[PDB]
Amino acid sequence: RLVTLCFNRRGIVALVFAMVALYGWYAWKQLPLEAYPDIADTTSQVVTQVNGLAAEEVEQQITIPLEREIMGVPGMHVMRSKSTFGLSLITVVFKDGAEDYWSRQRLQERINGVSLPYGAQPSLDPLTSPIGEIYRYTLVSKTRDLRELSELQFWKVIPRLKQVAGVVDVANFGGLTTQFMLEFDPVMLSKYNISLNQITQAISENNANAGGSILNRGEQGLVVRGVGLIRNLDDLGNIVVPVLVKDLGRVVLGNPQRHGILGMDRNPDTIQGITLLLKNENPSVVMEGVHAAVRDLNDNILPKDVKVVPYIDRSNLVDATVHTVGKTLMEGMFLVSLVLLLFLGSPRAAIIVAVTIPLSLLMAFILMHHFKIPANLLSLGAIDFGIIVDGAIVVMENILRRRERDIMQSVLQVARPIFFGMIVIITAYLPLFAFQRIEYKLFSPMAFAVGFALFGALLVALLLIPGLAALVWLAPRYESVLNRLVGSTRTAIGIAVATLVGVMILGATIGRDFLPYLDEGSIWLQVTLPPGISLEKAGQMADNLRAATMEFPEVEHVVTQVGRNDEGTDPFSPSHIETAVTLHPYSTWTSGRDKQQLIEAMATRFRDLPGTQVGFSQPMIDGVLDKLAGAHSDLVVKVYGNDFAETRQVATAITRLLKTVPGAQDVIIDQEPPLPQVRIDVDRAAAARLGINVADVMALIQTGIGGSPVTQVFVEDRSYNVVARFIGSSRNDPEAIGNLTLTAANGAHVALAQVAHIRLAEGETTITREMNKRHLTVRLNLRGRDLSTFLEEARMRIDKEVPYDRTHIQVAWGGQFENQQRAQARLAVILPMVLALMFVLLFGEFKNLRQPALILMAVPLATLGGLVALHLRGMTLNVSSAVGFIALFGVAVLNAIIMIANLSLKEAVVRGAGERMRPVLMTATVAALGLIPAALAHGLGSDVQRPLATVVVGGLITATALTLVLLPALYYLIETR
Amino acid sequence: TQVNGLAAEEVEQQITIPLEREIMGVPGMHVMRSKSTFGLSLITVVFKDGAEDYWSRQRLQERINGVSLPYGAQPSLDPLTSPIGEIYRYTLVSKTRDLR
Amino acid sequence: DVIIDQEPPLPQVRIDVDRAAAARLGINVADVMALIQTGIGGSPVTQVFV
Amino acid sequence: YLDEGSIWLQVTLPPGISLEKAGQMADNLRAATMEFPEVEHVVTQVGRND
Amino acid sequence: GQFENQQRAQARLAVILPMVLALMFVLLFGEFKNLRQPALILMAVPLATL
Ligand SMILES: [Zn+2]
Ligand SMILES: [Zn+2]
Repeated sequence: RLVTLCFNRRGIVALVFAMVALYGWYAWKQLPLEAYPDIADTTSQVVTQVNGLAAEEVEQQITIPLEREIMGVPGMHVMRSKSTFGLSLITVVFKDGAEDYWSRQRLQERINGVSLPYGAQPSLDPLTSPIGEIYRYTLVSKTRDLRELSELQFWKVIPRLKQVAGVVDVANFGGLTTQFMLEFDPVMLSKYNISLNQITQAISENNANAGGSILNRGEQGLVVRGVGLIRNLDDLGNIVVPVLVKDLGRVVLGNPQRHGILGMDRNPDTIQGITLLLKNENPSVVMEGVHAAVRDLNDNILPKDVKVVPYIDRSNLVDATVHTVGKTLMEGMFLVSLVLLLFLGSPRAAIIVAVTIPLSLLMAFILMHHFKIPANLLSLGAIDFGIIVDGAIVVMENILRRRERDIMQSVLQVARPIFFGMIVIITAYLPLFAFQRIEYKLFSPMAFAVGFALFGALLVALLLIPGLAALVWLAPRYESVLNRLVGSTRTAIGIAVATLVGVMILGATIGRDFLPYLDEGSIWLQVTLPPGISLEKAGQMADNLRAATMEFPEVEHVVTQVGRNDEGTDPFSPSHIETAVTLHPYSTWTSGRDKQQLIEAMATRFRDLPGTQVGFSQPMIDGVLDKLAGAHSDLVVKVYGNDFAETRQVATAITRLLKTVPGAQDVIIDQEPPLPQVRIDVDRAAAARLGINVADVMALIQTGIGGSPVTQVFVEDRSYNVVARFIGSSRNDPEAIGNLTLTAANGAHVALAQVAHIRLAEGETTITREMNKRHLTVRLNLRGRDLSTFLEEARMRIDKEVPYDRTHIQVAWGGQFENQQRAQARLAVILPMVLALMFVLLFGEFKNLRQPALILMAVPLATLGGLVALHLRGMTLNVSSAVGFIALFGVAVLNAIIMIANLSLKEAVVRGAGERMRPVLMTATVAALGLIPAALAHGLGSDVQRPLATVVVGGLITATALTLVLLPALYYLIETR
Repeated sequence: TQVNGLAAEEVEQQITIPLEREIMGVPGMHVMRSKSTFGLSLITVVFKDGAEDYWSRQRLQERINGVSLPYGAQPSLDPLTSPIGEIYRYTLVSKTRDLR
Repeated sequence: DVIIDQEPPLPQVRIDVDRAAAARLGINVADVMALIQTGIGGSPVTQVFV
Repeated sequence: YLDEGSIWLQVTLPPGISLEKAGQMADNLRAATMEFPEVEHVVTQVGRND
Repeated sequence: GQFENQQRAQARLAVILPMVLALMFVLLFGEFKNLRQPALILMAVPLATL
């Protein structure tokens, strides 16, 4: 048909595929690439930051009435709220299909128009993915101290980076926020007869400038203005309170309560920042921009001694992924070309078949460009060109073997079975298109790239290729085993059935997981400290931990983040550390251990550390795990109910129980035990007898101890706060606070201990609520075992060996298990449906109804090697492995089609099978040896497609081993009976 | 942001600059300029090509609100329109009335 | 047509509150500011709805 | 080009001038422009809009 | 200024300008199958330019 008009097009079609190749190049160049695809489903958080409030106060008086509004939001999937000291954090994760800015507008519509009595203004966190951390930088200097570095961060580095297109915000960590401060003794306020209310209502009475509009003199108008704005620390001392504010206790620089403390190698205190890309923006480009920005800072904007340098960069992961995938695919192409050169005699011809490889890819890139399909280098890691090139094989086998005039005839003869074989392959990838969410967002471009390559393969195998112009002992041995296939149908069905039961036994018992760990270039650490710890002590424990990590030759820079960032994104207390461990290049390691083994070594090492429990993650996967269900972990056990102590008890029981089960590895109770509080309970009776308003006491507490800013000072473009605070030991303890004074209606200083009863009681550190219900969480990561097997052995012992209930407290599970199960169900729904469609496709070509049955039931022959590989290699059955089975089944049923199409009763079978031996063995060989180099372990971005490749290769070995023996025997057993 | 009587330097200092600080990270922004002067601060933002209108204005709106606002000034986005979009220019004319 | 765009700086009467003298006579800077705010240029005390 | 049916003018005056004086400047600009037989209307906007 | 558009467009066409004349070359080569001839007919472009 087209192969007729093709020959005289020899010049034209060449230019066609050439310019098309160029358009494919431009397609790739304009095709945004992703090393680590965005895993996390659409979600957003509302951050209400209340200055001084305790955890309980935040939860009850802020978080809950916010929950009442947020609860009925459109597209709501799960709504959780963590309320910690000075912070109310509401994480809302939405359903599948809700876009970002939409749901953002919805939450924004909910959280506005609320009350929030403390002046708390709820706000949505930056719009970014949990994988959004790209440039993590620390600005360093060998002279300048922390405060100067902090100023440089705030007023130089932050805005400059924030200008970068693609960057939503840059989160600030550590450092010192500078404020103008007044340090004075209450004995002095009792000395000069001044109330604590008066001094603050004074210092903040006047800070301002005033426009006086326009004053007319002659024909020239003059703007009337005036300046009362305090420009410095000295201007503060002169506020009237002839007693000066400076004659009153000293006026100096200071900082508010530190929300977080950061450290790096041998550096207990420093400052860093975290660049957040905006949502769906391609990381590498935004990284080019931020690279330009950073170098613009270091070379130009920042002082000579201060230089911003990153401890974490996404472009590095990108480059490592690029190198690994590049080397892999290059090796694949080389092996295909090599084996092609080995089977096919003529080298030039082998090249003619070889040019099918780059062209069909360039065919696909044009489509992926116009369909806006991104290129995930990890999923595109498995292609192997043992599918795409098969179409070029069967014709080349057809032509050449037919020769040793008009080639279009035999090309036409082989045109029908290969085209339907092509459709069979592309329809076999239907279940990949079927599944949704994470696994889709991961594997999607592979299925499209292959399918579009299949269409591009036919374009090469027809409009180009035909228009281009030890086996000796393998032959009779094959005739010998086909000769053994005569009759013996009982022993033959013995073999077939034994193989079926084989994959049954081997398949039924095996590990069932979700994803193969998706290695990154670092390690994230979740550390929990003792309850009620000061920032200083937390920083010291962080120092010791960080120093214990640096002991390892594999680590490079250990960054420890104590508490939470100044932005309010993380609901972390001072009792919590997040440690970023950046490993050296894997080749530089002088210790033999693999990353997992290093993980175990670090774990066992940290077990010898005082007051520290360390869970293990990687930064991005940690983010998406956090967004997934309850916490940062592979799995969680949630204990519901409104009683904190009760849920605490049961959660301790389950916490201790999970440590018994082999699968579970890192087990923590999550929310820290309650911390010591000094509780001031105002007695209104005594307040009535002494004539004291509660507002006075509350103000004394907030401004006296806390130092909530009284006014705001403006200096140049910069601004700071101004705070009047009791000095040092003024409050060291309950007794001192009791002896503090405030005014009265009768004009006499009264100690608050005469009115407000001061006691000591512990209270919850962080209150977590899932869907308007209070609960606690047991965080657990599992390592060294299977997920499904672990929930098999555990999850029973929880419902058996753990006594609970009476009043409320019901348990529950969460983490990646629910995700894996959803994917499993979604796969098993579309799985039988595609079997039926491929059953009609097989019924279309042969139209005997026997061949569809036989060929479609040739699949378990392929399943064998898929299972023996995953068992022998020690791998696990998962999404990637499942995909492996998909592709494997595709090439298996294709090879069955090709074999049977060409298939003296049993002699017809022997000769018929013999004729088709070469292209079957060849296509099998190239398809296996295609994904063989992708089974090479070492690399970054290396393991996604590794199990895919394993299943494909092993499965293909056994599929081909069986199909050249069992298949024609079964054929002979049916068609002759 | 229109605040009457306030001088130029104070308009830049206490109004324009913080508003700019909260605006800057705005999604898909091309160039932001600001002119600060007696009576008001005008912050103009042009967006990278291919940006929807109500989208952009929703972003700007999502930024400017919830800020300092010393003098009671209330930042508000100018009417959605185009430089070529003033289609009618009229005058009120009467012999028998006055400007009030 | 070539100009400097933004015009040269205008004359202004600058009222700078002296902190020391404000301490000596006991005056809040707020009093003075609001004096040149409400008193001189003027600020609306309230709104009348007819 | 791409001319419309009109001519627009960007005018800068002495710095910090009174709005009344600038009003008079506008008046002289209009009066001087109207001397052209080709112009039907000359509209001056001094200051800004509301 | 306005040149921001100019330098954007001047390069813009310059990217796709040879691209279409290379595509036109493909077409002309398609029907005639000659090499010299579509080159000669492609030489008609500067003739009109004058
Ligand atoms: Zn985080
Ligand atoms: Zn910010």
